[PDB]
Amino acid sequence: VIKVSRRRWAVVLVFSCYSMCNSFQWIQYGSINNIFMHFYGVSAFAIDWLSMCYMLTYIPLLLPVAWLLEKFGLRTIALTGSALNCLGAWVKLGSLKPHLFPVTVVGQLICSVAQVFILGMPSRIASVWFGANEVSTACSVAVFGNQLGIAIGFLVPPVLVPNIEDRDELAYHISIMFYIIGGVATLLLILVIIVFKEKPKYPPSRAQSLSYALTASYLGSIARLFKNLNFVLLVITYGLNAGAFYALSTLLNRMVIWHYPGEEVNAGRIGLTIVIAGMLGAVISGIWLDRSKTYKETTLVVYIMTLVGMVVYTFTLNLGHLWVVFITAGTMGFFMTGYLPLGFEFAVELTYPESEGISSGLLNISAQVFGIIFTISQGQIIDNYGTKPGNIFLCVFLTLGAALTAFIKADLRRQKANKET
Repeated sequence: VIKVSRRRWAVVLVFSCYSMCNSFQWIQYGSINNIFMHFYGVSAFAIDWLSMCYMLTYIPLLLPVAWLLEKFGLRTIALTGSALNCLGAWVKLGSLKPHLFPVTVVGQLICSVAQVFILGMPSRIASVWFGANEVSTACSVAVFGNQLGIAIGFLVPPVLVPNIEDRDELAYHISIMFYIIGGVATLLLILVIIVFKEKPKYPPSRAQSLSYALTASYLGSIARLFKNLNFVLLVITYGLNAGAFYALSTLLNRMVIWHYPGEEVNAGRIGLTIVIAGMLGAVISGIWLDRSKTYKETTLVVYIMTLVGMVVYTFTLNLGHLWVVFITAGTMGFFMTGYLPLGFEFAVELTYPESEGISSGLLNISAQVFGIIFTISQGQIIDNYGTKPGNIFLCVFLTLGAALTAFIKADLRRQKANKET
């Protein structure tokens, strides 16, 4: 028997909250980058890697973590993700001295492991908790919560910590931040103890009801996924999109400031505009897939509009009209961020009934791999040739992704599971 449970909204609310906190810790060093250089006495190279360290950790650690999902269940993953998120925050405030930078690094690495238990989960949490209609929008809300942390992590950190020169007074203001994040993370950890069950009393969908019945080697499931040509094409195309989005967000500050001397306040606002606009895009994408369930057609059109946004952004950025960048970065951030819940849910369609922890996990690895490759490669291109070739470099790889996306078949397998009734 299929019956939706009321707890599903608390589960996503709690998960999106501690994914919000984990995303806060990702960019809390980037927002205060100028000050953290002065406090710890390190180069900007080190502080940038406190955010980049999440990318290198996801790639190797996912396959063990994605293996823990079947063996120990979903609850252990969220508990480990929230507890390490809490532990990684309490290690931070052991480092309020200029000479205690390594404690910050190991504190961030603990949060870095905590992401692997978080970022690939939205597809898995939505499947096990939500019905056939809400399954697409629930994954969007979790991505919506994750993106909210980046938005909160852009405007809150510069408020709590002023740009003061005295270390002793500076350490106090940073300490309040670590208590707030540590306090929030510990409270969210306590919530995960209570409300976050392993699975509802009844299956939420006929797709999940069939998934449990048919559910053997972990390496066998990996082998099946890479035999699927459609999934392999989706992994590459999703990586080229989400990877370019990570390359866009990380490198946008240096591109905008290059054309507009000064204007760092607006440059931070443009970076916030993508995150805020992406919040609308993520939710709209989830609701649209709920009503229409046209995963293949939506993926192609949304991904093309991502290419169009890059084409417009590349050639209008040089124009010098700063108010244009808000719309183009906002429009582009609307579609790339709306692609993330769309990519995760399209992967589940192509790879049902294999676990959503691996399918959306391998999509994330591609995003991390291309996100790293595009970050350094576009960084050298911008330094050596300027930002205009840097954006065209992203445009070319988004063009190849556009062609490959057109070759993905509409092999929606979990839709067929619900149709049988």
